[PDB]
Amino acid sequence: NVLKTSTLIRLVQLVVSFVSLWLTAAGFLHLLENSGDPFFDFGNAQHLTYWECLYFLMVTMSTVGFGDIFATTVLGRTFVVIFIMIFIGLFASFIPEIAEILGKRQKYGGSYKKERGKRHVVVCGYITFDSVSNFLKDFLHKDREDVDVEIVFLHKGLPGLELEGLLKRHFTQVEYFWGSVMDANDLERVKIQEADACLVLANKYCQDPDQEDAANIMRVISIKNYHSDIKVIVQLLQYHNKAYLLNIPSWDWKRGDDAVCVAELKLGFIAQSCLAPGFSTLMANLFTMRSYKPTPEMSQWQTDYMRGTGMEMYTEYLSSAFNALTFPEAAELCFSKLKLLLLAIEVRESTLAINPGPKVKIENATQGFFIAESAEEVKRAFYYCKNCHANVSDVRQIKKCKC
Amino acid sequence: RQWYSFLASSLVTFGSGLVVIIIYRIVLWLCGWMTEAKDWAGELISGQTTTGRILVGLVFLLSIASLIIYFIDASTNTSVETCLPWSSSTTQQVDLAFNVFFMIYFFIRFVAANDKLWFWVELFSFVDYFTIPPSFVAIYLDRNWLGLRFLRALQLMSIPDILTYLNVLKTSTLIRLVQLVVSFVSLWLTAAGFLHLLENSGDPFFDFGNAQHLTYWECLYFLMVTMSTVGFGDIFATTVLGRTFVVIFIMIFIGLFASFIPEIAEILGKRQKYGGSYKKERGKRHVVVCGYITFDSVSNFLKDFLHKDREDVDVEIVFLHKGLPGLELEGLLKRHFTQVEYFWGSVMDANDLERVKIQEADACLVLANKYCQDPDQED
Repeated sequence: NVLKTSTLIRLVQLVVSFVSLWLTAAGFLHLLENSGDPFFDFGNAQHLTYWECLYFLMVTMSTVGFGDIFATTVLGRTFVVIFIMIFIGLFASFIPEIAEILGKRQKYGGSYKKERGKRHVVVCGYITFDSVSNFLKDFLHKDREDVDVEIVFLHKGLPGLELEGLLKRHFTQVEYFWGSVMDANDLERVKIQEADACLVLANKYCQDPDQEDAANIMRVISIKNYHSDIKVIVQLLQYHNKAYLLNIPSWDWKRGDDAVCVAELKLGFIAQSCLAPGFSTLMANLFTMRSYKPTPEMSQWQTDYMRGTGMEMYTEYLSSAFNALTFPEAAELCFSKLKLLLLAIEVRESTLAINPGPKVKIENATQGFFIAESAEEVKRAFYYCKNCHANVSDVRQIKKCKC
Repeated sequence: RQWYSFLASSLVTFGSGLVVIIIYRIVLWLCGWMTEAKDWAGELISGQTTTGRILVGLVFLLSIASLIIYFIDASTNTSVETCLPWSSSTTQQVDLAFNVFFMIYFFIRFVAANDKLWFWVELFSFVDYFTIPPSFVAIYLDRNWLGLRFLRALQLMSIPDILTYLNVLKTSTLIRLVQLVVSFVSLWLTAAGFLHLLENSGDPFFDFGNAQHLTYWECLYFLMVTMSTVGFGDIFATTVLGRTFVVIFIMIFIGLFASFIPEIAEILGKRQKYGGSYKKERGKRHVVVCGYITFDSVSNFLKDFLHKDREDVDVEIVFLHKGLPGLELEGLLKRHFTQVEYFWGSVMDANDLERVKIQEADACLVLANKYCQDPDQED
């Protein structure tokens, strides 16, 4: 049972038959030439080694034919003519076979290998050049706040040319595997236990979204069943399909699993834009990486706009200097003293509150939500001291041992 | 027979480091300052550091320089071990300098090795075990075995990545091509050195008395004459080792090539038959056509627009459409080819509007399917 699949069987059959033909034919020619032949009363022999005859049949079977070891018995010559034809005939019958058993190989087989401290996240579902691009252009954006993780796709069937071009264009970061998250063996090839999350993607233009959402749910069931505590993020098409995720035993959004719903957000942005014109873009930029790269030939309005597109959301724990302030005071200090815009806070029992009323106090070690240039720019809110640093003018030194 | 002194140095280098790695692992099985250098070496090898990238480019260029020293040595003629005293001699010690540079680089990787086992049984580690140790034997013994020094040529396999770093090649087709062509010359150059060594040596069964004094250039030619299956029989081999290497070379070339026939067919087949741009011949005017371009829709227009008289005025007629014309339209196009041009493309793309010089065409005509199954969509 050393060989298993039909391809290896055939191969071994073909290769065995080939060496069997070659070894035997060499003995036959060796006999004739070392004998001479009866027409010349065995006087016309060539004293060839069997090794020369084995070599000579390779040199002729390959159609190279150096003409170093030519035959001279009439029986040798006539055997060589038959050998040429019967080899061409046998080989021509096997050309198709060879082409098939060569062609059956998967171009995207194998397993992912975990390079110790290098992290990665898995992607599966509706993987297509467009659906990949709009994700990948953010996930592999030219800055990420200086963090790198590998991105590993698995899908069944081939990527198609445009996606293969995109894959090759990023090949140090990205990997693709033939397979499906419906199979525990593929969840093992892709080391799901050692990936830190899995992202599941869907066809926004599916001709029946109930079926696409049913298919994407199935997966989350497969992934959660294989290893309970994995982080999962799933793209649903319709709103009401979210109900089914809450039924899965090891689904927990407080723990940190999540579902993004296309119909919920797509119309929700449009709706807020009816209440406040243009707001859709304020939102769409504030939650996606953009490159602030001002140049002198830009218009004045384009430069101010871009700097505005450079803004990002971050979150941080506030300094003890914020203890028992009211929210408007914390916001005034963040804006005026730190040059940070503070939107919202985590408050205990967990809940999120945006622009809280003056009736609240900011409690110790609450997490705040900031709009800023970079995560580094926000760290001042964690460090700032009402005794030690409130006197400081230039904010680029607020991190210190005094507290 | 001085040559055994050289190849022994390669063998003991490989075997002693192998045994040390085996001891390490089995001892740790049967029972931190490194970690900075580990990752720092990994960066320099990645070439995401500009230094690491530069040094990789230099490692590659210096590998090409090493082969020139080998071809000059092969240009010296005479037997496979032949020498004169090294004292201020010729140019020799430049490849000692290159060998220690490569051994230093080999230590870097050893540091970055991950699994020492698979690092020690690596193709380029074999290249290093063969070339590095005999270089010292040569200057020490005051003698020169030509040896396996041509193996360094496998570093030509760097070219696809170097041209990716410099971004000289872009599309997947050019990538592949360059990979295939590089692998082909790497195989050809190296195989020639291997055969050259055998035949100029003779072989042990005939106590090295049966040699052929082939140049490396003859061996490089001879492998082309056999790889092409032409086989003139002018430069036939005669060592048993040469003959048996030639038999293996024939089979392994046929096997490699047969695996790549499909690939070659695909990367050949992907070319657009109707690519390119229209070039404006100054005072010659033209008008653009696009939309439902089909043999019939073309014909009934074209038979008026290119009618045998027009009141004596001539302008070129330039179609663009996505996908191929089909045979009957291609026949009509060839039948008028001095007047008419066809381009793969669409007026939905500003780059195609530029290839077709829309700013310098004097009009554009847009054509539609009269028999569309839903005219609202066609309109």
